[PDB]
Amino acid sequence: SASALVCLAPGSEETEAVTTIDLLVRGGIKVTTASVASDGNLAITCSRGVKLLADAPLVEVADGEYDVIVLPGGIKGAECFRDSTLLVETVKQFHRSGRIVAAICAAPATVLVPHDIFPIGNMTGFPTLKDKIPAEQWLDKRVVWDARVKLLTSQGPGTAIDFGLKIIDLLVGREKAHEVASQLVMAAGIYNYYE
Amino acid sequence: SASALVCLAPGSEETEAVTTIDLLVRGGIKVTTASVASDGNLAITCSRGVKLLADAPLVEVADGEYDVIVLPGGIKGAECFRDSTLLVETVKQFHRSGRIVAAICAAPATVLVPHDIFPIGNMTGFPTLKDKIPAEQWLDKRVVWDARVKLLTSQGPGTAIDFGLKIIDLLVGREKAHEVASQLVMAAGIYNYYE
Repeated sequence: SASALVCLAPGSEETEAVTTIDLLVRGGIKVTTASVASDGNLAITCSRGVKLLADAPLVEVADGEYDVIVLPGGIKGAECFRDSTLLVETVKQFHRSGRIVAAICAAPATVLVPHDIFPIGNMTGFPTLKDKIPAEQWLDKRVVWDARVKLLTSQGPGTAIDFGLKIIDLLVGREKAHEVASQLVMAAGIYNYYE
Repeated sequence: SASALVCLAPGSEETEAVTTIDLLVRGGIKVTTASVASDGNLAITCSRGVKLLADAPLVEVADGEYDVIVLPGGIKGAECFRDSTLLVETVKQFHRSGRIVAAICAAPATVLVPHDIFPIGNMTGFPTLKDKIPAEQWLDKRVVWDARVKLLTSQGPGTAIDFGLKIIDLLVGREKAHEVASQLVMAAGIYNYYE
């Protein structure tokens, strides 16, 4: 019954987007993928050339009942998100209606900071873009959850599993996050939610 | 100047396939994705519902000049590979011609073992299918590289980074594998090709 809206744009980082979708589905979360900044076109070419077909254009699903909106990274994809008025207003509406905003890699510095969507929360993002995140908000951690503003952020392609597991934890509970983690053959170092 | 053929089928594990493609492209390797769908369809629905567009049907690219053939997992996609005469003949020709076969998760047990393509050689795969790999060949390692038979295997969605990095090491070398590893924000328990 939990559901997630995953946004995709030309140039989105395909490992970040796809790993997240896969884990959410494994956790029993219903995923809808939406194309952004493509004028309705569902075929999206990602940052390293992987071509994905989205379920719908964002304009058709932005008003749906979702529990979380996910913004993948990739520099060019995040620039498309930043420059889409519909995307920015949808993110603002998710936050004001008490839902979770989840963003990884380039998306925090490129989308959230320029639009002053989260003037107070803690956030992380891709390390070489650290200087784009106000110093008092930056944390250098694989995943950052700020419950005050319901903002989940993470750093890069190699933290996509950490990112997806924390969404599962927040929406359907720690037991399910551990169940999914136990299917993956995760690296040592990544939290598996057993404790 | 290295190149890779990545095979896709209905039910392929999308995190394994996409993470591998992404890392190979970051490493400067040319990637062609080939559909093994029996009717030649290029719009592949993966195991958790992600829709990927392959570049070409396998019959149009199987005789290409590729250094490695990559078989992603996912139990239903691997069954498709197993039951495709062209796929199996192509894997055999890659091996007989001195090239690398790389397989992850369900693909070793489902594709390579029933067809007796590697009667000698160490291999791993998804741990719940360990009993389908002859005991004298099984190792429980994240990645297994047997240079005697040029067989690269790996275990699951969570070892896809380890898998793609080793393909880079073999095709382009340790220096490029470290360069790519350094971009990812990888977890501690994945080898990073630095000493």
